[PDB]
Amino acid sequence: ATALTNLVAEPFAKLEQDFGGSIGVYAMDTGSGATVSYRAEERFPLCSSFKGFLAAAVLARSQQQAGLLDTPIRYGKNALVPWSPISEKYLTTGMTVAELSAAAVQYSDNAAANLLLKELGGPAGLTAFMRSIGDTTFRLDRWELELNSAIPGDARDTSSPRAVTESLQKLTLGSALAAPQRQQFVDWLKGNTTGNHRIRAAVPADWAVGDKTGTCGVYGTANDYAVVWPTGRAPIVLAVYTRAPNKDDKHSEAVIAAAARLALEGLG
Ligand SMILES: [Cl-]
Repeated sequence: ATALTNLVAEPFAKLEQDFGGSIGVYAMDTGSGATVSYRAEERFPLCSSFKGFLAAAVLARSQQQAGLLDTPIRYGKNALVPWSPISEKYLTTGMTVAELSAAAVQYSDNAAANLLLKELGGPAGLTAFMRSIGDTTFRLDRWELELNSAIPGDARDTSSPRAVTESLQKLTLGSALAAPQRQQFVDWLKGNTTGNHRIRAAVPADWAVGDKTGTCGVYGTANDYAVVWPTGRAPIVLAVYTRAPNKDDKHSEAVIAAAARLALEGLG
């Protein structure tokens, strides 16, 4: 007999009542194949969380373009937008593709992400990479900062928790990328600095976690996805996304962490 998904769902529903919005969750245990799924196929805005997949797409390109990662991109002030703490620091010099990738992943640097999008042929180039690995859900249409608008009903710049988790599994654990590139993505995710109050807050400190966060700043819309390696066990991949119906609904990192905890604990 299969899981009683209504019982697995109940505490997510309770969480979203106090939150005042919708929570989307997908978690997969790569050892047992067990899953937890709650609104897992609903669309939620990506916000900054596209930057993880961006770095993977850049790593894919590097497989066919030797020394791409160590190539400096030297930019003018038009590259710059707010929430770009690393790229602003190197305006007078430039940054390598690898430095930009690390910055986008680990500091959620906006301008760095736009610079790397340009390398891939824009938002459509990243979406095309995601289609190449069998993600039919992911769509990035716009650039920083417009992609954060998170307007209710807009499908642009969204994915689902399930598609996010599936794609993350393929890229970090599966062989979608070559081994050095796969390990480079995992290392960038593991060094994220912005996720300490989200999925990481739900995971014992001694277990390795790599993650990427998103915070649109409107419509209670924020997220995190991660790979989690419990010591001596098969890794877990999971995604937690929120949204809410009013522009001024607050996002909550506490809700994200609680949803992560519920998801991780529900896995068979
Ligand atoms: Cl310029």
